[PDB]
Amino acid sequence: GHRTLASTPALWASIPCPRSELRLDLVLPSGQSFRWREQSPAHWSGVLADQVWTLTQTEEQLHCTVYRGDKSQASRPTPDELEAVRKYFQLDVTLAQLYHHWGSVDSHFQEVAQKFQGVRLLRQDPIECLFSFICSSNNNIARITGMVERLCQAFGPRLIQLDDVTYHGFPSLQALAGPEVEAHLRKLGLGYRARYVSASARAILEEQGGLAWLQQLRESSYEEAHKALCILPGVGTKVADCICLMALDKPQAVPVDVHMWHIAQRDYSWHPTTSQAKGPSPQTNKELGNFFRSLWGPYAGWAQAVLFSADL
Repeated sequence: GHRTLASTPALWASIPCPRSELRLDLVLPSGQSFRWREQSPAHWSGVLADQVWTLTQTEEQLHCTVYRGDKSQASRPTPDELEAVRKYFQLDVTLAQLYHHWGSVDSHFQEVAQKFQGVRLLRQDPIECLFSFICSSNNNIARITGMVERLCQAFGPRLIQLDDVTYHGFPSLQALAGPEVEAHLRKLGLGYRARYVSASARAILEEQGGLAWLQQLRESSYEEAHKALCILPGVGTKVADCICLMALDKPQAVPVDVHMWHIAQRDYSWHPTTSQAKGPSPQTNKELGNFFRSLWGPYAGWAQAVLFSADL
């Protein structure tokens, strides 16, 4: 079954990481990745790179364990595996520097940060992020979490079973580009966005030269990446910004939806001054995003994530 640090200590290895730099409970269930669950108190299990991990923390350390299945002997994560975890959590960025900057320009942020410490922005795989945000509206974390689980159960490789939980890899393009994908996703309860999952997979595979197209957007400017993503069925401005932020290494991206508007009004008394519109629209949404980029700086999307963790 699922491991705990206490039950099987020799299968865990550690990364130095103060709780000031990372709070798993404030990050993993906060609406960035949908692949994690707290199966044991303070222990988060999920898929990171088509492998199952469990993570837990002590005061100065992130402890990690990886499940290898029947082909390999059980052993602690290797140094390269642990680096993969560090990259996922972007641990080379000093969060304290960012928090100090954001609090210096934003008193509301500084207030919220006192309770919501160690909220980091994950660095997600581009396929996984794209298709997670295509497959469901992101109106409720519980809904999207369920839809993503169904998608991976449907078209993702079976990795391992732990207790009553069967973990799947994220689906491949080829899997998602099949005939019958839409219909089978609608049969599982995904509804009209099932069509976008299929069509976007086929678009990337057939028309854009495959996975490399999407991977190249990590190196491309925010402007090029956003525009490129918007060509895909099911991706408009907000999803494209989500992907840019969360998987294409554009920390400046600030996705704008009704949730962000609510925070802007509730916590900032913000009103648009460019647009004629009083409410969400393409022009006013752009304005809002540029507002927070201008306020918070080049890591504005990371600052947004702190406020989203606090709002849950």
